[PDB]
Amino acid sequence: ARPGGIAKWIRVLAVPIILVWVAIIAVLNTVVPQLDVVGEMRSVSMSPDDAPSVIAMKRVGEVFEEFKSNSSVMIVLEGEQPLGDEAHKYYDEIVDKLEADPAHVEHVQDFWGDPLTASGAQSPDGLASYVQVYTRGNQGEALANESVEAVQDIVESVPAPPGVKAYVTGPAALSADQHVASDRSVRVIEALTFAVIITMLLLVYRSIVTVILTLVMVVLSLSAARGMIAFLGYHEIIGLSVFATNLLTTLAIAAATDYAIFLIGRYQEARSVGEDREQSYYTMFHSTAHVVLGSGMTIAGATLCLHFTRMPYFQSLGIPLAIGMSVVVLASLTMGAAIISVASRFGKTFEPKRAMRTRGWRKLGAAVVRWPAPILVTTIALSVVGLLALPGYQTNYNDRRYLPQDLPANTGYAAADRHFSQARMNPELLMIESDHDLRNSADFLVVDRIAKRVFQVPGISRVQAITRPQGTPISFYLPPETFENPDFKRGMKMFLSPDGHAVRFIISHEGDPMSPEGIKHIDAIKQAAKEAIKGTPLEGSKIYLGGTAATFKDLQEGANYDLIIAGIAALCLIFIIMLIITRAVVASAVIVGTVVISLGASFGLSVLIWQHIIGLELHWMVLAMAVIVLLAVGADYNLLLVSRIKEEIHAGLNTGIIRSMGGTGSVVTSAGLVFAFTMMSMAVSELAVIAQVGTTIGLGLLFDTLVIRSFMTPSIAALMGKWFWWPQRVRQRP
Repeated sequence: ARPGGIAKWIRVLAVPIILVWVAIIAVLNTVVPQLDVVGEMRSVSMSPDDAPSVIAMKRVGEVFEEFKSNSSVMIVLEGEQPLGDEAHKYYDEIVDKLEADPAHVEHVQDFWGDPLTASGAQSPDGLASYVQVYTRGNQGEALANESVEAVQDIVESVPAPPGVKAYVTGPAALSADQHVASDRSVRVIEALTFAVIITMLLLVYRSIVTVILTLVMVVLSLSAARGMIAFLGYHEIIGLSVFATNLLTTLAIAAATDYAIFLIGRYQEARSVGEDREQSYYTMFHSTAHVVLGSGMTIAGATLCLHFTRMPYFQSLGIPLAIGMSVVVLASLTMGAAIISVASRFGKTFEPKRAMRTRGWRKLGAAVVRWPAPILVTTIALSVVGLLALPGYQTNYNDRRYLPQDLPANTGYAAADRHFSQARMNPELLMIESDHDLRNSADFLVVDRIAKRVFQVPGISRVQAITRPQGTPISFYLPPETFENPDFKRGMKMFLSPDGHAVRFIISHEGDPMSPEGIKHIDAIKQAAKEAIKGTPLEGSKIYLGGTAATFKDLQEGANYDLIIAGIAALCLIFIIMLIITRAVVASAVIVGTVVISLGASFGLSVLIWQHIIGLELHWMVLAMAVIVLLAVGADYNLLLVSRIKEEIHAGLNTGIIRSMGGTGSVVTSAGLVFAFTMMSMAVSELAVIAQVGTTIGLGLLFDTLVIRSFMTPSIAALMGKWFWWPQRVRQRP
């Protein structure tokens, strides 16, 4: 703990460091609009540009020369009276104003305006109708969001008939309203988070000056991280998703508070022993700076490991989170060290106010070292009972239930569900692109065969084709005289390619295409079409199938494998960081394995609460987003405890554990409580996925703070003895 190294440089350059950090924070906050504005502008596609569903939909748009993007929303009309006179008119002005805005609307698939296909766009009771309009964008980008906003504005501009109401729904509408749901509760999230942290810092320190300075450090670090992320995103360097902003804000605040708590706790412990301010600061730095740096590097690397998946949301989550956490770590180490150094020499600023809680934690350490075998067994049992949630763990792929029901997309879905069957606003599009003109009598037998065979597939409730213009059935033969009928000419134009080389089918699911059963439906439809076109003068045609079910098939087929690989990479990277810091293989393995064990209890608590008490099943992204943060932060707490043990080995393996636990008990307890409660502060989010992720991470941090670091790791250390620090040389005796 001799004065020297980076600590002395920071202490002597404290004021310049603070001024430089403040200046760059101001620059990054005054040269770019804001993080929320950038995230709205730089929203990422919900699906990769090379996904089979995206390619199929763009190919359908290109062949038919209608659209070129991958965004579409459904406009549904709901009237108290049956849709009749003046309702068709209202629909007509709506579609006319839609086709007069090429900047947002690419094509309007007008089925209800055509008497041939009018019955196919109406509900059986006749009280509702819908039209699919194709907008510009890729269903998740910003451009798609302004497209949906423009469509809603156009719909609301037209005066409605006395009893007819129009809604704008669809998966693109749901994605667009995700952003507006976030940017109405993100402020509530940050306000509640700051209130919680202020209260808990007041409880921990009982000092107003210390709390104010901790808030200053946290606010400056958060502003630096958010400014860096906004600067990167605004320059189209990184992509930002809706979840990225919320997780970045909460994680930055919580991690900054944790680093401040670590530094201040070490400084105040050094002061309580009876060391002057300079030696106290030097001891704090030499004991906690590497721990904080490694703790932040673990979070940064763990979040970075998400970039290696194929899901665009997870890449948009990965790099920005890593950059934000790294900026938080620098603005914690350098800024907090400088601020502590400056403020210590201004009276009783950071001086401890109440007491230190060694005696209780020393008694707990004595209990742990006395019975290391009976303990760690209770902890393994408490961590594995969460696996009882596997027989019954249900995941939900539909984002409809994870958004407030008052959003325009949810309202439109609710209105459609009153009159139409389930998932009629999410149709599948099947295109079979041939190599010859299909507008002859022979090929319509094949087309009708395809329509009939796809309809006969279980889980398919409606197939709309040229031979079934209304989606319902009317040995087949069309006389050539039908080809000159103008009604049939319009039908072929609306269902066949302009050159006649492609045929289009609209397919509606019996159930929800969100589920993996809807994923099996895609393969069933493709196989049925391939067998239908078998042994006919149409073989070799390229089958394109696109829609919601195909999109989520492309998302989910490799998602589980990608997430497993990402988690394994995160574990490996955290283990490498622990190995670099502690220089002990066994200690690093224990640190990274205890959190893996506690993942069971975290998962059990989350699947219990959300799936049973609340009733809302866990979103299929929640575990993926939560496991990374859990592994990072639990390993960080274990790192702090293990490093403190390492500093105390010279007194003995058992006395070292006892003294280290006594030293770090209250500090790590406060840090873990702050992190967990900041994480669960997302419970007020209007994005139920965000709330689920936050509550899961908070419950996991509460569990491991109360169990793992307290009893499991110390008991493992006591059991291992000299082998805990392997292959490090161990004194092994006082």
